Amino acid sequence: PLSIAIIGGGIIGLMTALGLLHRNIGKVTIYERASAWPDIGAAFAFTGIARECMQRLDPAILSALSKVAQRNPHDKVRYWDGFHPKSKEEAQDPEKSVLFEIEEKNMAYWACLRGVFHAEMARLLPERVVRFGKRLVAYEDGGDQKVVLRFEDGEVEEADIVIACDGVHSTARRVLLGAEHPAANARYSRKAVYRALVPMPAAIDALGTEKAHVQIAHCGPDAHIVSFPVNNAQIYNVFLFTHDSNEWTHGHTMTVPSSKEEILSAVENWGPHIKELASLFPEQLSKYAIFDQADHPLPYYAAGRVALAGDAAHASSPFHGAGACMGVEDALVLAELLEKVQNKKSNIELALKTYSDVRIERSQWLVKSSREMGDLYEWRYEDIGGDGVKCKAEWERRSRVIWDFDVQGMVDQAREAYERAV
Ligand SMILES: Cc1cc2nc3c(=O)[nH]c(=O)nc-3n(C[C@H](O)[C@H](O)[C@H](O)COP(=O)(O)OP(=O)(O)OC[C@H]3O[C@@H](n4cnc5c(N)ncnc54)[C@H](O)[C@@H]3O)c2cc1C
Repeated sequence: PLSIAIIGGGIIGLMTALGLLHRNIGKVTIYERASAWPDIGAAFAFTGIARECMQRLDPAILSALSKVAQRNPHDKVRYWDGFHPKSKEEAQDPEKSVLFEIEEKNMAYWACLRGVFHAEMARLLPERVVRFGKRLVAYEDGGDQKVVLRFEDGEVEEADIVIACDGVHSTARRVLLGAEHPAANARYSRKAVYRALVPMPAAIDALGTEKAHVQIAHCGPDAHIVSFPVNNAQIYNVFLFTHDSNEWTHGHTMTVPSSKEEILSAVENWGPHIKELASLFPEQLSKYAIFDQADHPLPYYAAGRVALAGDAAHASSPFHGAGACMGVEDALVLAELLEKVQNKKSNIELALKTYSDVRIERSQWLVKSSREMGDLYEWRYEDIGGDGVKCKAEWERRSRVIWDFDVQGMVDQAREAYERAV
């Protein structure tokens, strides 16, 4: 019975494990470095396509999402100019200050918190699956015997198949390519995000009631803001994205403390309505650096009996929806290919190589485009600046690549490519 080891029990490793279990594939173990589930505060938007894939992995995943997720009641999102308005009245005037309007019905976002979603999937696993305190630090893959896994606690395990879902700073990715391969380390994208909860009446004062009661965006030079009423409208959530003209001075460390005054200087020259909104921010807050794999995409996702999936393979900026969206497609391809293997060593190798061959172009395209979408919202992308007609045309062309996609076609293409090679 195929021994399958999944490295890291994040969103994609859970989905990958649940997909293989749903199909009764081999024996599945998840090795998770942390002693218990890491507490990660993060907000996600899953596309309709991602949810199709969830449903094919294990319907209970989609049932779990649908009970914790919220959808925007309005399909249309207006992108407002936060920079040029000189008065609150100009800033609220849709005829003067709306750069463009996006119709999101095709993406069909569902928003949820990573923690609650992750927990709803965790309880779907049998207790025997997850092994905490198992930080993978190296492995040996070769010869006519299982992969040998080595953990930081001195223990050693073996597996026929390794799927590394160990995140943006994947250890398995560096073992696989070499710690000095250009693609071994994800890099700062130069976008950082600050988040804040602020009282609805203060938001109303700053933005006017019509803007504050719906999901909106504000664009401007080197920054953009996403903000929306929360739950029953007693509170207003603000997501402030900023470009960094400095390189990251911390390590792989992604959340660092910052003072409210980095925010204020970012929107120093913006309309009065954004300055006032930025003021409502706490004075200590956590800055989150967005790392991705745009500068040096991986040459491949698999070698021998080891495959990378999720952020370990294609960490992405969030401007086309969660980076996890592409990881869900990885998990589905992997489940469908390993089912073929079960129904040897060279079979395993071919499956993971097929996985890589079929997933790499679309997922690396997504890393590149979501990077560029962040620049567009911040008037840094090529010539376009703040031309709203050009930004809107870019949003529609890029999003169509994502949502206008044949999921069943992907499954059948991977299964057939495998069948021919075997
Ligand atoms: C503070 C923060 C904010 C974020 N905000 C957003 C956001 O707004 N939008 C968005 O789309 N994404 C965001 N993310 C990223 C998002 O959580 C991930 O993209 C998502 O969970 C999919 O990643 P993944 O499953 O492939 O990897 P991860 O969720 O990162 O999971 C990897 C797992 O592997 C484990 N692991 C790591 N190294 C080892 C090792 N050597 N051995 C064993 N286990 C190991 C980790 O403990 C972890 O549980 C945020 C992340 C953080 C930390």
